[PDB]
Amino acid sequence: NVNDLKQRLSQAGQEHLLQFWNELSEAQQMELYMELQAMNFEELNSFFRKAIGEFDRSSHQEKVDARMEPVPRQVLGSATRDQEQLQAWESEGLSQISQNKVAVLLLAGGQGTRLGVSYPKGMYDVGLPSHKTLFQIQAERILKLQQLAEKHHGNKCTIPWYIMTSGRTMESTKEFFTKHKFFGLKKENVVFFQQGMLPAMSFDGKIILEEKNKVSMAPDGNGGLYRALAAQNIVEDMEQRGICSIHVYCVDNILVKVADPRFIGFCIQKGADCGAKVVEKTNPTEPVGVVCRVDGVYQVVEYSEISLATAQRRSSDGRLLFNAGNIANHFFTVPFLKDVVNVYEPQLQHHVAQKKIPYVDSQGYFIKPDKPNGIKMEKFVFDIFQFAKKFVVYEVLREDEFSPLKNADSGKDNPTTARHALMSLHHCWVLNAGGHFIDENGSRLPAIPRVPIQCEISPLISYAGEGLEGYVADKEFHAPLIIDENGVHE
Amino acid sequence: NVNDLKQRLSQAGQEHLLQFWNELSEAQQMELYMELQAMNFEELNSFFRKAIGEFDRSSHQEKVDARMEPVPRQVLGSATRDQEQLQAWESEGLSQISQNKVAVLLLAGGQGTRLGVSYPKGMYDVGLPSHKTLFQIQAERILKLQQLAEKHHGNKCTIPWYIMTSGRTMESTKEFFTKHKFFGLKKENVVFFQQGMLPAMSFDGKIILEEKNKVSMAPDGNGGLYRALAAQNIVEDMEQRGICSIHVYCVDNILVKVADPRFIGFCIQKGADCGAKVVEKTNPTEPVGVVCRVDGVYQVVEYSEISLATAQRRSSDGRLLFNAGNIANHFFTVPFLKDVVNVYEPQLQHHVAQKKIPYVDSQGYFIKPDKPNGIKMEKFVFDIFQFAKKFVVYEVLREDEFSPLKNADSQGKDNPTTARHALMSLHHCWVLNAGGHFIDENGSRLPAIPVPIQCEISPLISYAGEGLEGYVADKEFHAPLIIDENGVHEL
Ligand SMILES: [Cl-]
Ligand SMILES: [Cl-]
Ligand SMILES: [Cl-]
Ligand SMILES: [Cl-]
Ligand SMILES: [Cl-]
Repeated sequence: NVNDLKQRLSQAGQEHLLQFWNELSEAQQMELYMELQAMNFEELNSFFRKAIGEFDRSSHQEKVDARMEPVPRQVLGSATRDQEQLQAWESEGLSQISQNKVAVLLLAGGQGTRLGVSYPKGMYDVGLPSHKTLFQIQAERILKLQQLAEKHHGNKCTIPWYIMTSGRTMESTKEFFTKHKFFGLKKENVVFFQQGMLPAMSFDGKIILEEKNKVSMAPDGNGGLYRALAAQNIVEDMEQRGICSIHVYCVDNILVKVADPRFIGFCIQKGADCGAKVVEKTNPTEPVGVVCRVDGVYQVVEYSEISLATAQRRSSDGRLLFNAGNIANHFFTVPFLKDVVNVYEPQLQHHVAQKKIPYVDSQGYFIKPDKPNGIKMEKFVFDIFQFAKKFVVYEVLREDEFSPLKNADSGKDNPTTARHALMSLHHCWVLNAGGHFIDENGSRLPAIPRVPIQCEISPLISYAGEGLEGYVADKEFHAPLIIDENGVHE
Repeated sequence: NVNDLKQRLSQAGQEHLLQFWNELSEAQQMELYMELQAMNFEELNSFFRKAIGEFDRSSHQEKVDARMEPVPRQVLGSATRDQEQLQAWESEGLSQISQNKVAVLLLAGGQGTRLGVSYPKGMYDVGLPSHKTLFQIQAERILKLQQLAEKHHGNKCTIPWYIMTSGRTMESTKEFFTKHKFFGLKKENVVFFQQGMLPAMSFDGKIILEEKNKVSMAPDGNGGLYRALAAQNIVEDMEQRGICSIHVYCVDNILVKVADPRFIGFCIQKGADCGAKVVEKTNPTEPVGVVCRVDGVYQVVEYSEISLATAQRRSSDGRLLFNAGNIANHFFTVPFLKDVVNVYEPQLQHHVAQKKIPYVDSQGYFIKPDKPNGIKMEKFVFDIFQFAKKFVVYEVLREDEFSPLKNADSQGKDNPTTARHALMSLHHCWVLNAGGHFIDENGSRLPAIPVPIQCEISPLISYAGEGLEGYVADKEFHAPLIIDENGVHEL
């Protein structure tokens, strides 16, 4: 077993991964053996070879800035500037769901490390009055739409829920889901699968040991999505369920319209093989990727790749030229997703960033470098746009659809902001449905008072502000106001 | 003299302000008598009459949402959508400055109560590397323009600084300015004056006693600006200084472009007598009043007065219909302002608002009520757009021009970290746009968009991002980074 690993490491020029073999406890060494026997060394060498020949190849080419073109008018639909077309699209979305032809695919992360937390993000509770986690909010949205679809089409239906997770976080996410009785969905319609990993490598392409017996690993990027789908036969599953369309999104957006039937409807009606939802970027320095065309191909340019000039460029109308802010919310046809998984994905190389990788040295001290000593390779989910034959963009309102949980409260994209955004939305819903909020003396608060008016509507009651006139129309409320399966509460 | 008041308060139905007289230390009597003798009763009832013949009157009228139309495109200028125009407006601005035809008019408030401090906002150190106060940052923008305007027209020139402040904060602000030798400016060119004040009223227009010997007093709002100018002849002082244009602005915005020549230039070119700078409101629930017309009359509708429906209305272009977010930044002709002060402001009545006024009960006790018991009367700066013969509106970018200091440093917007970041980010950009570059510990350059990259440039060096090429073009820096009268420094 070990002289077959040896042979393979040698073939790959990675002999040094057993540097410390003769210093390990039998248990430590058949813990490291496991890790290595899993990896494919021939392939990783290829990945590295091809990826370096770009981080030093297109590195003698034009800065992306000059190759960049804005989204064409002809391609984008707008939640705002396309009125009561929304209706037609909503209906098309619910018809699709109704016929069991839609599924959601969730990029759950791994651990809430940036968050300061050991549990995966989305078991995070941002301190909503209901204190539901992101998982639960999202489950309830799936479930709400299976109710609203049955209401408008009379047929009982399901959105199967594919959830991708890091290998650390699987059994826990499963246990969390099992403990909560899948929040009312059926175990059968929740499918957990695991992201792959890539090792950190030296500039010279030597795989790096984090410890005498751990190789320095990290996820392969959001774009590891596709390789993971193949590995776990996720597509065969979707086909045998008879699924046509996948909504793809990330766990961290608390406002996320899971399986948004407007988006799905849009994309279905326009026969798109691929759509990306976006919010309008209005501040040049906003840390957000822009959807755009590079050398004529659709993709996202990350926010840390653009010149301040590019960012500050303004179209005729006063807006930013590159204003299609990417929120990691996508539509895929199954057929197009299947060709990306079985054909177009391998047809890619990895993105390469220089990283300061901590490693164990010859003498066994854990060093922490102060210049970068190696690279991480990542694939991005939005890299496949280039293969869409008919790609669309759908512009939504930030405050209705996007407020991500990225940081701890130590200034933006944190629990306070996420929470404030969901409560402001739901506040507005009540006003939009005829409701009013009222202070202790019972005189009514203005719609824009100024702490923040606390409001929370279970998704089971309203997916996106519908279904509330019965609860709130011409009634006044003292916040905190909650609306759930047992009605309103003050 | 003490008997006059009895009759004076009798002849206004305010006799109850001596309610506790017989109980007071006669030191407490001097105190109250002093407070009371200097007031114009009759005027205060008259205000309360004319201000209540309207908080009742509009009562039985259409809501403000049905009488609101946007600013017409013909009136609106824009830093984004209008280009070589900007260099043109700029140089007109400078020339006006350079012929000494320009003053500024600062609304400092009173104490930074909302901010959790006993001093006015002008003195707030948002915690920049230079630890400069707002007052300083502003003063030094007045100096820089003087220098810039002179390099561009020959003549040396001044931009007088009329500072309005609360009666409390006056002598603290003079002490502060003196402590700092007027930040570089001459003391002859800083002219301070005091905001007046109004007492709280019961719903019956009876003046309210906060304690046995204290009338419950408040500021008369920004709009007292006008009355405040008349009292201390501030108009004549400008007329005889030979000033034509006034840039009027409030103190709490760290990015404010004091006497901005672009905005002045626009207003002069368009021949406006009145101008409001504004920034694009894009989020319906942003608490920022909007400039617009109500019954075809120009004014500001405050964010607290509109329905959500109005806030969420949208023009064909996908933008908010009412997107002219008002940043308390205006341009006045003196003639106009002269007329506003002497003639038009007295024509107005006061805005009325129920409040919970701490008052003293006849059973001695000092009560802070839970229900609102009386009213504040106020006036606003923007109440007088309607009298302008030519109103104009100038849109600018938020990130360059507007970041206000409103709340104490929570984990919350519009506060010290916010303000601090906005100025840093702005200057960080100023550097990149002048060919500068930024560098980690190891020396590889870091992206235009990455704590935040700390960068502070003295108004002395650069007002709005000009003159940096001298210091930063094709050059690579390591932050924190200060550029300063005495060179660049990597701190
Ligand atoms: Cl192998
Ligand atoms: Cl839990
Ligand atoms: Cl809160
Ligand atoms: Cl009610
Ligand atoms: Cl009198």
